[PDB]
Amino acid sequence: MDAAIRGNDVIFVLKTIGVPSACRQNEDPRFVEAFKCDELERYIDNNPECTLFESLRDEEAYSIVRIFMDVDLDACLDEIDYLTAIQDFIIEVSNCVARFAFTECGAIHENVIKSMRSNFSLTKSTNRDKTSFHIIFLDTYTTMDTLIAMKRTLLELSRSSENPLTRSIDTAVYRRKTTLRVVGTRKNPNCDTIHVMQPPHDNIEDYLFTYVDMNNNSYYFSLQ
Ligand SMILES: [Mg+2]
Ligand SMILES: [Mg+2]
Repeated sequence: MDAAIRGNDVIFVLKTIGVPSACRQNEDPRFVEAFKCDELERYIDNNPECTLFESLRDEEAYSIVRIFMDVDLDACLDEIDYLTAIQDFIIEVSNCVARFAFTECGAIHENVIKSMRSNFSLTKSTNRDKTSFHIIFLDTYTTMDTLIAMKRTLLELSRSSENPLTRSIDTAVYRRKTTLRVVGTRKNPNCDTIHVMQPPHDNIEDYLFTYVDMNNNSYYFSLQ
């Protein structure tokens, strides 16, 4: 933990793709709402058609986030290839982030490796025609500007890798005002596929990239 780094338990969600700036700013409940996690879980239960997108509420004021990736393989994998690819993916992505943190962020390389590999949540999209998931490194924190600075590094990783999952990292998600679709909710009123939670993580806070509650196991770094 660190005095200079405070947490966040207020989750800001957009209720559709492409919300105006004016509607985010005025927080029109038709388009956006801030929730505690228990409120968010209840809202999802009570709104079975919802399409929810987590976003930083005021990233000029506060932009601490968990490292996350949106993996977009528009192809099907054999089950065993997928399991092997996930494990190799974790190694490749953690090595890549740890090197960037070490050289660009004054970070402790082994703490990035350990925090990333030891605890992460995985979703699985129900679309069986592809291999889509979101990953949250629950205990590895940074700033959104650091993720933006790391965008080309991840792009180059996705180009050099032989791993089909690493190759499918969607680096366009690292940008200002970005969104991550909330697990269990739909993308749009016309597509009914969802991401489901995966063991061993079954609480919604484990699937949110703006939920920040560090403990001494947590590790934080940012651009130096
Ligand atoms: Mg995706
Ligand atoms: Mg994507």
